[PDB]
Amino acid sequence: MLTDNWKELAGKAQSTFQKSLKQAIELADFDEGLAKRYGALPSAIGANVEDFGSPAQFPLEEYLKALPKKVLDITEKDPVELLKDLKSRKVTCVEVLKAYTAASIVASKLTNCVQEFLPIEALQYAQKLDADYETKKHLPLYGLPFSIKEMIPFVGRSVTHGSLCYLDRIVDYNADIVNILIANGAYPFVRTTNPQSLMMLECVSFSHGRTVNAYNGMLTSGGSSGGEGALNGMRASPFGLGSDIGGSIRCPAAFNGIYGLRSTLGRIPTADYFSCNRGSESILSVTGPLSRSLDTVNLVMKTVIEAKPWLIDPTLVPLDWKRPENKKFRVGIYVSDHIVNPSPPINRALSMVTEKLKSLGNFEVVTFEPYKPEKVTEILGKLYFEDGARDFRATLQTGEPLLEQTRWAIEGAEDLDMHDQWYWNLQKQAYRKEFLKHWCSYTDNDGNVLDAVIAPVFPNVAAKHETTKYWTYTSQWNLLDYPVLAFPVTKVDESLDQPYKNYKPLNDLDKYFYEQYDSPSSFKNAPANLCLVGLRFTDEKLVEIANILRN
Amino acid sequence: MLTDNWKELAGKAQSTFQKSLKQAIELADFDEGLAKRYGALPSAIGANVEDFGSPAQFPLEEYLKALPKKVLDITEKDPVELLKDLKSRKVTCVEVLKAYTAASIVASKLTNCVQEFLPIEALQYAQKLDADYETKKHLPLYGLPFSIKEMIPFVGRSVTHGSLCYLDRIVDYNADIVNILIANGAYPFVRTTNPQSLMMLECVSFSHGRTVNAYNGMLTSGGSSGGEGALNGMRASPFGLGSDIGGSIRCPAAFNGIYGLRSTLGRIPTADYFSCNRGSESILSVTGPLSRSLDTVNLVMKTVIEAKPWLIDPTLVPLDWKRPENKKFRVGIYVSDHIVNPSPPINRALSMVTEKLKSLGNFEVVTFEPYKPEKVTEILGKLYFEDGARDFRATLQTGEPLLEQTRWAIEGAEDLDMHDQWYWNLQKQAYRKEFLKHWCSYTDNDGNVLDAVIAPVFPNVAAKHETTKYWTYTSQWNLLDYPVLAFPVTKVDESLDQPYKNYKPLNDLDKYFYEQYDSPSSFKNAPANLCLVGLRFTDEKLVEIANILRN
Amino acid sequence: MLTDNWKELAGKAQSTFQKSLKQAIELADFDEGLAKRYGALPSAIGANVEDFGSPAQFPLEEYLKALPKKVLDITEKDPVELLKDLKSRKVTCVEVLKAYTAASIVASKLTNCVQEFLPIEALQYAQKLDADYETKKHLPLYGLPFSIKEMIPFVGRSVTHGSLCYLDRIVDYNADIVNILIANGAYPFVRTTNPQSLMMLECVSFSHGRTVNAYNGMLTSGGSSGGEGALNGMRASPFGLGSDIGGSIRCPAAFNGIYGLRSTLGRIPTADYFSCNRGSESILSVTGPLSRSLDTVNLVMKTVIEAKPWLIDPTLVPLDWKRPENKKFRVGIYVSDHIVNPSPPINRALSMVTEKLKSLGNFEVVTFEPYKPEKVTEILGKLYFEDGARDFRATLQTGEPLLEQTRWAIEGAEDLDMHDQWYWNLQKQAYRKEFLKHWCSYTDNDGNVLDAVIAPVFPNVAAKHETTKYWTYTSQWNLLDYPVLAFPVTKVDESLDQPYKNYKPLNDLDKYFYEQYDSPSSFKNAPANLCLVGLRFTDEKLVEIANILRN
Repeated sequence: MLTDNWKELAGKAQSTFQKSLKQAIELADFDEGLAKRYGALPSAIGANVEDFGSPAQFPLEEYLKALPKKVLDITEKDPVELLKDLKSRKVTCVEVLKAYTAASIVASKLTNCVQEFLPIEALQYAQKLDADYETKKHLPLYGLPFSIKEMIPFVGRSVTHGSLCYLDRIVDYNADIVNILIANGAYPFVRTTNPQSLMMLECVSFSHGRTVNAYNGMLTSGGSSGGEGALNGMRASPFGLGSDIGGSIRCPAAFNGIYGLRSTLGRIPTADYFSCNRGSESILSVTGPLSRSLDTVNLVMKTVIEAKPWLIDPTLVPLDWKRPENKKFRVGIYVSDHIVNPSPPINRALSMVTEKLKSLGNFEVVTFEPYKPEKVTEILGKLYFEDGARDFRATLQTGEPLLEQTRWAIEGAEDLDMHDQWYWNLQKQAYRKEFLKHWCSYTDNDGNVLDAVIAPVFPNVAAKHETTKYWTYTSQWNLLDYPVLAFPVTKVDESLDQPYKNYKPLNDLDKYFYEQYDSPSSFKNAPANLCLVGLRFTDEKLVEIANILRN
Repeated sequence: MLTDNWKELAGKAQSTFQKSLKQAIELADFDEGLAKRYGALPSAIGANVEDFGSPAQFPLEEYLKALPKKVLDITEKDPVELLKDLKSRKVTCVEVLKAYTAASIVASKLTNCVQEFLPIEALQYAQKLDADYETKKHLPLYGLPFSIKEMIPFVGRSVTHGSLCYLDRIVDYNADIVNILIANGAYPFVRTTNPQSLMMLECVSFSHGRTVNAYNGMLTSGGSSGGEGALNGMRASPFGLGSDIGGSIRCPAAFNGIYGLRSTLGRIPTADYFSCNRGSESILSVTGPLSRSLDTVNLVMKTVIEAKPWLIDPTLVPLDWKRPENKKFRVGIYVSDHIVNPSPPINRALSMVTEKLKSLGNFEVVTFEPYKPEKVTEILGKLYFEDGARDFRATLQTGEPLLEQTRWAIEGAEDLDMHDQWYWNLQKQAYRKEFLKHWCSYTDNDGNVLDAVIAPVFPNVAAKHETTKYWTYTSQWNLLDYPVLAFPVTKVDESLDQPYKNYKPLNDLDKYFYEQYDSPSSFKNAPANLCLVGLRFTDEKLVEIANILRN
Repeated sequence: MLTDNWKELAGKAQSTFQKSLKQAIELADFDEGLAKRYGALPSAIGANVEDFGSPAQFPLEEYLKALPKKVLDITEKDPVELLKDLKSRKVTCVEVLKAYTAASIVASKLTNCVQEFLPIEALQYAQKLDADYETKKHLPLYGLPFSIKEMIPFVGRSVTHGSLCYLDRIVDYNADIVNILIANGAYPFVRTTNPQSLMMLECVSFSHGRTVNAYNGMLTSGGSSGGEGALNGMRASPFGLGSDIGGSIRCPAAFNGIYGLRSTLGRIPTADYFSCNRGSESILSVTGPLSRSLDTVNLVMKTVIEAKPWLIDPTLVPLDWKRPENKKFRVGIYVSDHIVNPSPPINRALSMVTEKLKSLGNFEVVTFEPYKPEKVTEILGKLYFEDGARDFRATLQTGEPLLEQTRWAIEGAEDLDMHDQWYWNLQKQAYRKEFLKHWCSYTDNDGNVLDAVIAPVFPNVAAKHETTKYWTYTSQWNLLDYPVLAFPVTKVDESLDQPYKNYKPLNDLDKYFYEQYDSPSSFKNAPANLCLVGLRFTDEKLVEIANILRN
């Protein structure tokens, strides 16, 4: 939309961020002790969007030291438990806002996960929620703030998905899901960072700089909901909303050791979000919550769906959010797609989770083999950027440089003729039908279908910057639209996770990822997450199994 | 067309200049201090066109001392940055005009680089531009003045390319490129000097006298766009338009340490310029910008091409100005053609950029060998003046003396019969075809072409007067019509640039140039430039590699 | 050059043709039924090059009657569809070669369109193309033979452009375009006839005799690519390559009711062709395909340009072959230049095409007026033979008689002095600039330029022999270098196409063409074609509009 030079535009983005940082600090009202410790933290924010600063080695450790007990006693509490305190009035909505704003400011400096604070509207929401305590205490999310990806429309803000050229695209409306959540007592208080084009499993843009992992400042936060994964990994938000078209919810959640649900397409409204390729329907993104807390993921889903969003967004199905009553479960373990093998830490998590399910009497556990995973890259290679990336490249008329990760996503993109899209839509629907038959081949003689599959989210824990060159472990489930929940398992252990010796790589790309894992020390304290995969609209089964895996 | 005695005609030429110098001083509105110090500067303008004055030893040092900060704060600023100030109304178009007009006056005296000022029309252009500021600040070159070679038509002016006999050849139109630049917010404010016949790599004519270098007043400015090289080396213009048929843009830029682009024929409109041999098409001139600012060179090219000039000049190709997305570069180093070796200052500059490119991982650097460079002189010896120089020699009917350098250019000129021209056109096209295959012989096994070659512009730094006895280092690429960008590297260093020891010359012409380089002290502080050569229509690759060489 | 008697040389040419005809018949391997019917066909080949035989009244009918279904099932199939059969292996490359070879033999006897068959090398090309099926099946033109005008160099052959004196001018290389097409799976199998001097819109030479129209054997095939027009009008070749400096591609294509593209100079390589006036550059010829199938013309253009021929021929521009994205079109109708009015069949074709474009919603249709069409003859009269035809006239030292049509082209030719050439080059470039201004004057209030103009190719359908005394309807676009696509519209209708009564001629030449059109019965079954004219490098717009006109 704009064609001004990008250097001035990056300035305006920093100014928007900096003015809101100032107001957030005013709202949080640091005492002398905290202002000092905050002042002395290593910053992942630079002086300009090309300077990535010098992040802390363990940002979460620095966060926990810097913040006072009066803040952590609120932000470390499970949000569902915190909702009880807001209901009983042991804490006010404004007190909760002040605590989480303070938390998000510290996370911002350590991780660079916030694009814009919302302290003016956040105080207005919380004050009137306190005033209306008697009439709104009954609401399911009363008083809870939350974070929203920058791509999500909020009144009076630019919606850019990281592209400087869209800084004048101001909306006078919130996204449907935001209004629904506000109708249930919640309110957004921060907008989190997202990268250029949205098509990278990291979080670098010329609107914000570089976002880093909450557990190890040398590794990426993931992407595209990198700010959300980072902010919620620091427990600096009760929950956040991201988007997921190639792993952009589950990859951040897995990299930062939290929960993230890629919900089934058609359950919760996402279409009013902004991205590149608006109007492209061949492969659709979905939304879903990210949070440290499984119970909060479930409650956000239960809250939005029980508000009947199909009466606002007609793409949605009136399928209730219902806990499954299953007493026995059949579960598959996806150890590898046999194209890129997982690194030792991911491999150990698969074994840990296997043994835990086997130790419970009511789980049958089988190996789950891949089905033509190479076809995922082939089909998505044509449908992700079906206009030959013309729409994205038009954003670079400002002179905004092309990031290395963005290049991988648009390299080889064809401008499809109608018949070319038809050919690949048929390939897409054929693969979906073939894969379903594959899944059903695991049904037993009594007719019990596989309830879920446990798989990696990525061939490794949080990647080194500019190394997320393999998507299939998440994008497999975007091509199929299966609901997928990332969940925590373990952390890198330097004794247990030494590199495999006498490894023979499967191909050049497997060689690259093997060499990427030089030693566990390069990924010290990085969470090793997995994910639960289900058939379309079995989202709740994934929540119920994840519940058992953490107890 | 005019046959009056040349001494009278030289008079009117001086008077046209002198009246415009006044009018320029009146618009510039100097302060007694400058207006005084200006009076006391050493002049390169004599009492008549055969008196070459006593130029300053370092005109740029004198230029920087003489002008006020109120002027230098504008003229020293990079024009793209100044366009920001011009856009934001931090500076008015008339304000910029007054500053650069003042700069050009000081440069006019110090280097003898101005042929005729345009102060009336420049104020006329600039005043309506500070008015509709709100309507045209969107234009890509809003408010920026520029210089034009005298050969470039401007309304109400004589177009002479330095020949006194054409002083009554008045045009009622601008050049196409001038109108396009005006349509994009720019305007010409000064006409720069050009020499007799246009076929010398210096700048001496009987319309202006002798033009000298901005960095060392004892050496030539270069030519034929010598005024443009001098004015822009003295930093007295944002950019200018020159012409290049034998090096006539790159030699001024290289001699004066700035940027100069010989653009590929058919990209930018030039045919309506005036020269000798009008209608000669066997070897065609092109135009292109000279500036100390690479970004300003790039912006002018982009500006003119995006105006779709092929809709006015049908000689042009509709090829967009597109920055390359290349991630790796293969670059050749042209150390010598082994006919005339470069002097130490040029030889060290080649080492500087060779080692700089080798230190970057994404550049592969190979040595580039010549291909029959002797054939350049042979073919161009027949096609430069294909009428036996009859058209030029007729300009001297006024009694205008034949200059020594012009003598070299017209020696041996044949009046070709049609069959002789056909023979040499075939020699020209075969050489072009043979040379292309030579270039493609450097492609690597994976099929990556050579992106550019780095070569000298001249066997030496800025030449002594009447010593430009070798053209091939520029004219080679006029025969081939390859785009070439002259760019800065270093300046003469008296410790490092001593003469070669116990040297063995390659031939009599090589002996001449070795003896011309008696000591670095004769060329004190002279810029040592190099150039980037590309295949036809790859101009933009040249800009990008030059950007990397400067960081 | 040779100086032997021309009668002896004509013998040597006839022998070369006859020896290849014998080899062609052996390759095609006629059964006795076809050999009989072939033997009894009326021949347009005489006993010697001055005996023009007794052509069939309707050669195409005789061709379709004579050949078996086993051949026509291949040669009548659209070549792009035939490429599918070659790719899927429903037919072999050798099978396709045999069919088209047989077709060309029948075409050769009926129309006299073949100068030399290439059955030895063609079988070698087709056999190894079958052997390499697995590695070369992907090539865009895999297995397709094609025809080349004799002027196009092929390994081991003389290249004469019809002049007997050049029978010893043997080349050991193919033309660049031939090698590019071979690299893309195609191969030449036959060389087509070309007339004396190449500056004739008919096809008579002392190397082959006379070439006649595919639809009416009393009329000319056209020229200079007459063999190509006849051969591809008979559908005895998938496509062919000709040359066009005065209409020499479009006139054969229009006279024989097929497609023919005069492509913009600098897109596809032609300079290595042989003609008269080698080294003359004032007006340059171009090449381009002739074919029954618009899809085949488009695919040939697309194939050669996507091979990046500017890396072998440096006169070419790196401009992609791109489908135009315009959905709306502005098109002018050029009904007459008001010097020679078209005959009734051409005027009916203009009305038909006008009515069809007006009936489609996305076309705006305007009248297109001429701009100084008399200036076309004046300039081309000086620049076509700028040596006073000395180079051509020297070819007749063998005593080869001067043909009547050749006489017209060389009458009045001046041996230009260099200043005369310069004067007319300026006349040429000024006319080009003026005409662009004329074209742009038709841009509408909204700024939408004219996309194309629809015009005649000739003042009549296929002319009677020795009557092509007006060139402007095609040569206008050679002076301007505009791309022009000839396309079919209708055939002569004896009821609709009676001569105009009370016609008042515009001049003596218009009177000649009026009396030339005595009755439609004199032109039975003659195709009435038109052409689409575009600005330089808008070739693809012409293909797209012709696509709409045939749907």
